[PDB]
Amino acid sequence: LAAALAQAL
Repeated sequence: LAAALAQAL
């Protein structure tokens, strides 16, 4: 999940 969101950065 972290990665899935972190892609924004």
